Amino acid sequence: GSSGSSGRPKTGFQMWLEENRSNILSDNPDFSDEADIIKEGMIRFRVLSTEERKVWANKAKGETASEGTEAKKRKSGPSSG
Repeated sequence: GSSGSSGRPKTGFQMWLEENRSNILSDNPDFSDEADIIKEGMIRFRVLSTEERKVWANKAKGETASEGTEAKKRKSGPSSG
């Protein structure tokens, strides 16, 4: 029994959770394991603003973000082209 991810992309929760995790601890230092941090991140991520949700979900995607990707000669790479 092993759980994890194989070269899989990121989701809105992965971006926010990793961007809020630090904020979750600052308030509750008791959290010493990600398992406890996730259970909480979902509580705040599920109540996020109708915009924050769709947004964070679009950020993890990769496109329409601050940093973009460039492919010479419409070639293939680490980014779905």
